[PDB]
Amino acid sequence: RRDWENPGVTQLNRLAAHPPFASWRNSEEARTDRPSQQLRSLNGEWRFAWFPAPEAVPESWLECDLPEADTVVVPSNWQMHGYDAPIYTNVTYPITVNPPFVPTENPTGCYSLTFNVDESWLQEGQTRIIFDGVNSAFHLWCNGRWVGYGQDSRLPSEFDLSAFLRAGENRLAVMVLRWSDGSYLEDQDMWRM
Amino acid sequence: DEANIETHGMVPMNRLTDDPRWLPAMSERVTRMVQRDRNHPSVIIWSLGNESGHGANHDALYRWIKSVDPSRPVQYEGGGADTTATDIICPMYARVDEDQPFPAVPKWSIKKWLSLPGETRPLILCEYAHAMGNSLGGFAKYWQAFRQYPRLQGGFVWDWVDQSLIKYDENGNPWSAYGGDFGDTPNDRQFCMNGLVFADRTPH
Amino acid sequence: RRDWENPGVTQLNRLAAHPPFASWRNSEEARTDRPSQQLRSLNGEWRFAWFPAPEAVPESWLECDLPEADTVVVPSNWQMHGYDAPIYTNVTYPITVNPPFVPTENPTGCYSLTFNVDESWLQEGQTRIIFDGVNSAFHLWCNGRWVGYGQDSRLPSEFDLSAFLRAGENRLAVMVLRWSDGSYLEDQDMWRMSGIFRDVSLLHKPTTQISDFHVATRFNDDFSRAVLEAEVQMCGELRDYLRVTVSLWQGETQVASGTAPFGGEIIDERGGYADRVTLRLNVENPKLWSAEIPNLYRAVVELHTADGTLIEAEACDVGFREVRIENGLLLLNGKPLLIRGVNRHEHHPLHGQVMDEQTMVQDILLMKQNNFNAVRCSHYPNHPLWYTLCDRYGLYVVDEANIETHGMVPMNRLTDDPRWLPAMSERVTRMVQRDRNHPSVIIWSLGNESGHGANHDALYRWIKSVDPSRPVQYEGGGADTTATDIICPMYARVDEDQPFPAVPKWSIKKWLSLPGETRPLILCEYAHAMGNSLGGFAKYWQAFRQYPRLQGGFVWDWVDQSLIKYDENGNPWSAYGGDFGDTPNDRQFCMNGLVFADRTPHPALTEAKHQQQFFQFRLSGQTIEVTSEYLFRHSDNELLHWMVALDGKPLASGEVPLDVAPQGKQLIELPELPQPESAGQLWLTVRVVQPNATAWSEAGHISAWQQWRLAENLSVTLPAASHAIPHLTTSEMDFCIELGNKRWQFNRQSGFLSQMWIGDKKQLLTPLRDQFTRAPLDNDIGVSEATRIDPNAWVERWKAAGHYQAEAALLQCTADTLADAVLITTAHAWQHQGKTLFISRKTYRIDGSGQMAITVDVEVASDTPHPARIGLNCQLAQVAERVNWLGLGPQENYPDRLTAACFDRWDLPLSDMYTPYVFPSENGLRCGTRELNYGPHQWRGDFQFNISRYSQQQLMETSHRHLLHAEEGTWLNIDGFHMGIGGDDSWSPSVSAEFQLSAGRYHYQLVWCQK
Ligand SMILES: CC(C)S[C@@H]1O[C@H](CO)[C@H](O)[C@H](O)[C@H]1O
Ligand SMILES: CC(C)S[C@@H]1O[C@H](CO)[C@H](O)[C@H](O)[C@H]1O
Ligand SMILES: [Mg+2]
Ligand SMILES: [Mg+2]
Ligand SMILES: [Mg+2]
Ligand SMILES: [Mg+2]
Ligand SMILES: [Mg+2]
Ligand code: NA
Ligand code: NA
Ligand code: NA
Ligand code: NA
Ligand code: NA
Ligand code: NA
Repeated sequence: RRDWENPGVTQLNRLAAHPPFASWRNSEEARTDRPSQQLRSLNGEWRFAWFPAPEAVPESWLECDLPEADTVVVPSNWQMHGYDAPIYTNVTYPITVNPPFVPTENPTGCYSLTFNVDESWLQEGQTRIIFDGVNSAFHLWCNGRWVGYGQDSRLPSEFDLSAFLRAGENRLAVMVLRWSDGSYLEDQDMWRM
Repeated sequence: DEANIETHGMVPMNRLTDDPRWLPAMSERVTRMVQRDRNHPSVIIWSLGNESGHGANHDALYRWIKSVDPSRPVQYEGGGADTTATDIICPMYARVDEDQPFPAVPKWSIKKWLSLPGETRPLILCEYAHAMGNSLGGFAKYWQAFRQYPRLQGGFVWDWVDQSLIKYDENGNPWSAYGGDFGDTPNDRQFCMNGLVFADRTPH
Repeated sequence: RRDWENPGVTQLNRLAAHPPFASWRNSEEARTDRPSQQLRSLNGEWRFAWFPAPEAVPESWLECDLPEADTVVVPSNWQMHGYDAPIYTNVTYPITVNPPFVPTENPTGCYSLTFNVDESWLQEGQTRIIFDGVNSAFHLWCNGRWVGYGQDSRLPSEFDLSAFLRAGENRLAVMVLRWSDGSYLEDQDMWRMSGIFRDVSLLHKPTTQISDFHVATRFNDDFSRAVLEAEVQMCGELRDYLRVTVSLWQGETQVASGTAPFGGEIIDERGGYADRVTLRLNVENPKLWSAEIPNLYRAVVELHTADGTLIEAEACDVGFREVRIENGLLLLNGKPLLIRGVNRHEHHPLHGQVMDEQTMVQDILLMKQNNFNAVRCSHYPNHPLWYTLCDRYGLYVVDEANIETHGMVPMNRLTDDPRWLPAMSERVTRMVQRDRNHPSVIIWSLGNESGHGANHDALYRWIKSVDPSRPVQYEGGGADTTATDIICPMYARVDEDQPFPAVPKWSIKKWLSLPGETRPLILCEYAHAMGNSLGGFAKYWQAFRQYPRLQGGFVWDWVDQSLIKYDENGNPWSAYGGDFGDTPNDRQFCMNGLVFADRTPHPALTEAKHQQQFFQFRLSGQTIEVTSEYLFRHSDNELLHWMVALDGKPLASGEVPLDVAPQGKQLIELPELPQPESAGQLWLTVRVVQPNATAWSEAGHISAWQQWRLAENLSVTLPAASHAIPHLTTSEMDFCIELGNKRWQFNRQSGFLSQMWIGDKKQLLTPLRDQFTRAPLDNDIGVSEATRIDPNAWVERWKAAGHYQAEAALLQCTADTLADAVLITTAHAWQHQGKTLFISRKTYRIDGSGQMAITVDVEVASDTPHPARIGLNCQLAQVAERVNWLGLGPQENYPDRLTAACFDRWDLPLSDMYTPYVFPSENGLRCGTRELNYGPHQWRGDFQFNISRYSQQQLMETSHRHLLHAEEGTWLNIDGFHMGIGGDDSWSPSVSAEFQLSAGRYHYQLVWCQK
């Protein structure tokens, strides 16, 4: 569906937006703004591999860590890890202007993470994942299964993972496209990363 | 708080913002921001984005915000800084006393802008005193005007910090890099460095 | 992908919307609107197969026809072909409410077509296919490859097939889903059908082409000068030799022209549109457009080369007119409109929702002939030809987006949700992009019954911004929200407030002056014409006339949405909700029109025509004053015909030319009028006649009328001899009166006139008894059901009080002989389980002339609901051919719906005294009658009556007219008083107090005699 070449599609299966949440199960904790046992950070060491275009991504990646990937810190901009160059352009777009299309050579970041989920999170309620910022568009899979897609590099994209996760170890796969139709609305004078 | 919408490189600038096919994509960039940030007391004004001309999509979104969150004014500079899509005249780089009468989108002296026939809004520059390198010449002129004219309510200097990036010489020595320094081409060179502080936050 | 369960996806690969194109390659054809070889119709015989769900469609269908498919005509709605049933639901959604999902059992219509394409269409340029209307969603494939998808059942979906076609034979495959996420935006009160219901066409455009054009007209203050501005956009490769020429013609003369290369003015820091250009043409003394005189010009848009070679031409009809709201009033060309509108759905009893030119023209002509000047597109953009017709015949139009979410809880659940903004936005923007150059369209509407949500505010502003020439209206959320330029309530009453929480319906008079309010008020819906209705219609017109800011409304609605069904012999019958096995359904609520489905009028149409008259009159002695309500035309196709008659006997008559300027007055002096040398009331009747034919009427068309009572000469003279005295015979069981031929028999056990004879001939089939009820109208029933009773409905109040089950108990029955007559006196009480409801006291006096005078005095308990009527009824033994009466007519008329009827002597066939409303009820009443004639019988007095072969009992026991059967003899209902019928709405009591029989004591008298 090449969803990243269609301004009619800015997301798939994304949950509604809302103010910052933490689902405290203790009122005092919410009152004092302490950490919540229900809001976990997945930031830290993830696996990452760079590709020149979405078409170059191997299907095996969906189910298996790519041995060539590297372990990197997330969050991060892949240009700052040296995978490709960041671009400094002010007004002129960094890609040919031909909405809603983007170059066929579109740098693609394949991120993945193996992590654990407590059984208590699955026995009751809903578990969702939240991406505070992904530039500029991405598809998300969980345990080899496709979950959804999102655009707008500067607002959080949330997906319900309740039906995709298992107690114990799980593996997320995130395919991030450098350029998308969202890039046409992201022409700010700053480094393009 | 400003929506993630900037289409500066279009010709003309409002080519997408005036096209209803892009209204949906624009809309989510504004609505989802309001839905995430509306409870923060620090946010006093919403902005529809930047440098995307003035298109009908901006008017509709201006109205959507006014209707859902009446507690904060809405501003937007595109299309000449005083369009129907803004509660505040919010020019970028309009001078104190000197008019810059560009066609369609003039930048009048801020003192004169306030009093154009029929105008009554407050004026706050969304960007002024471009702090690129050895700059800020005439900064006091703005302040003096802001103090004297009630409706000149200030502005947002451009900008806080140089966007330079660290590079390492052959011998591992870090240095400050700018456009083109990564083989990026075309590039706009040192225009990414416009701040009041260097990237490491040491002051200029 | 299940795109049909995702409001974020409303289409795939669909082309941008634009005004009607034809890609002419000859300027003249463009100018004269001739057909274009570049625009072909694919309408006709297609292959179709029905499936219960998209998952059941075989892959095979993509490449080859299904042996099981049938061959059917397109356009069509599959329910009209019998594949599945159409559903009649008003508010509640026809599918479970669970957005954005729809049922997994989702009727899918697989349509296919094998057609030829000339290689010349493929060798260059672009070939697109155009689906004007597919309900509700669909996927398209061509020669087996997938092309795209589209939603919004009421706007065209276009796709470029350039790369999919081959020279020679090609095959299209269209998978149409009955239900989709767009259905949540399509909850209009009408049959729920589906299919490819509007035209399908193929359009060839060059590669370098006119992709859009917008025409505007601005004027000077007195409209003596104008400027036509045409913005034109192209697609294709720009070249410096490219040019655009816009020429404007008045008939065959070119009045103006402009040519320029592409490149618009600077818009912003980045420059301007290199791919657009705006031509400006001055026009002095333009012929202005209005519904009164729909002057049109022709704008031709040519794309060509500097050296003069034509690339392609597009064009449109242009109506020079300005619409604006100023100082609280809606102005057209500077003058305040008075909207005589009607809401009109696209409906055909045989074809469902497919529209055809003939039906459209029929509708427009009837409208115009009945004094309507406006139509509201309830509640979706219409078939494109509609607008063409309105532009040329002259009707003001409200174009309305296809968005209705009535069934939601609360109603704005989706409209206030930003997730639905995209979907809603296209239903609005694409309509504007399509219809913006039609002069008939004067107001845009955001949709209907979808509460008021932030999405509406955003869209309101969008239109305001893109097309400042037309006000925007929207009724949802209380009719005067921030999303409407016009206070446009539905069913707000004239004087009575309905203070519902959050969305009150104030009296329209009161609404205008609420603190801070300043907008004009035009009802988007009023005078719900369901069944025997429009009672109180005149109350609206008087108010519209008196208050400048009350600028009219759109009656609900034009035509009944009944559908044709056939009995065992093949005779067709009118069907309503539930008739196709659809359930749940809203029964007869789909029939609310001024006209039946086949365009035969209901009697209420005439009440509208009269109230909507364009000439008003006053009478002072011999002077008639005519006032014109036209804003722009002089009465140059009008003369006034006047006639004076005494008790229907024509005394004198004449004609006078009318020469009244718009908004002017003319005084007409009537001659001396040789007063009647006899008793009776003289009546003056005037009619405005159009001597000359028009595009919408025949020579002789009557456009307005009015009557007045002139001198009355009461009769004093009494004479004529006591020839014979009647004889009275008394038995224990009866009182018997005889005079010559005639005999009258009163039963002493029941106290009623039980039989009457002429000669040896019996005359009654059922005795003459008092009657206080009527077979309930739709307004009397409202939304009450056996299953869910509405105790507030009139019918319910009546039933509860025992009105229909009341038993007459005899209190008194005496016979007295007078000097020249026999006097019978009776008294009955009607009671219900102990309570006395009514008491009827009468006297019957039979004199030597054989005349029976009946006096009746009735008491109605103050505490029982006011009765439907106070009259007598019987079943006459005989059936005669004509009915002749001196009174109001000739059509059916009720107390609150009689202004259009005229007092005169009328004579019609019996059949005519019965109005065949599809859901039967009391009908055919005629009021203010002084003499009625049927057979040898004659009744004189001052009453109301109805006469037919159907008993009230039967009308009330029968749900469909086709099931009625003539009874023996003739049922005559003769009323001294009859309650109003109401109609302000059909879901709550709407009969105004002054029309309820609440006086407590009532008197009437009749004289029955033979002929
Ligand atoms: C270079 C001008 C023509 S556009 C100018 O460039 C600046 C460069 O720092 C900033 O980005 C301003 O916002 C932009 O208007
Ligand atoms: C019956 C009311 C609660 S809703 C009422 O139904 C009518 C039935 O013809 C029309 O559809 C009106 O537009 C609607 O307001
Ligand atoms: Mg996209
Ligand atoms: Mg910029
Ligand atoms: Mg959809
Ligand atoms: Mg409705
Ligand atoms: Mg024709
Ligand atoms: Na100030
Ligand atoms: Na900069
Ligand atoms: Na009025
Ligand atoms: Na209805
Ligand atoms: Na005349
Ligand atoms: Na009935």
